[PDB]
Amino acid sequence: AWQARGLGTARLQLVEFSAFVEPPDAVDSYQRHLFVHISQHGAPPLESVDVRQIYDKFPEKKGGLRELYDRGPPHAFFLVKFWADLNWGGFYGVSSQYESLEHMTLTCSSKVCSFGKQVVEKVETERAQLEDGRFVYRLLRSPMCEYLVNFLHKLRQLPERYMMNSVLENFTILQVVTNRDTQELLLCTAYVFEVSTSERGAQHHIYRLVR
Ligand SMILES: COc1ncc(NS(C)(=O)=O)cc1/C=C/C1CCC(F)(F)CC1
Repeated sequence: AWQARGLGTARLQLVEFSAFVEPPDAVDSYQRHLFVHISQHGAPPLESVDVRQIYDKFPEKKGGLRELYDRGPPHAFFLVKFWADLNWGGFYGVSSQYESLEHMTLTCSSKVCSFGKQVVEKVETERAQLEDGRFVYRLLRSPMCEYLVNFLHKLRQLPERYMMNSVLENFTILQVVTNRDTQELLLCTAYVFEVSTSERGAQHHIYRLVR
């Protein structure tokens, strides 16, 4: 009844997320490869995962999942399982878009963790743009962190897909979107990763985090 049908809340919905690479010859004939992609441009509730199970994948720390979930609100917390498409230097980019009925200034933080420990963090702020009665937040074509571009190139070298999955078992990303002015948390997404078989493109499965 009040359980989410997609990644978002009544205050802020994810519209699209993609991590991609455009090869150098895309100026001649445009193409882009999506490593991972969520599009939310009716349905039953999303499935749920108990947040305690994924606590180990994420560090106990200030700004960590356990502390954040305790501060709430619980309904803003999601877990995304990605099967990444690693079958493809070029431009490596990330694009995010959100919507709301409120006019807000968002702070979006992406925390990359390896073996639970935070390795890199990217923090951006985006002001709303009023369009057709609703407010849109566009963080498009952001350059991917060089740590992740380097990690992707090493990962694609591995000779077996199961070795890629072994490495990715210890690799997570935590995305926190907060109201810049109030500091209240609007959306928190935990990401876990596997490699898709070489024949299948990227897919995802979204869960509500409950406790
Ligand atoms: C949720 O993902 C992301 N969120 C945010 C960013 N932002 S950032 C730190 O500024 O780069 C990057 C990613 C990259 C995802 C990659 C990870 C490695 C992969 F699994 F092999 C393919 C997908």
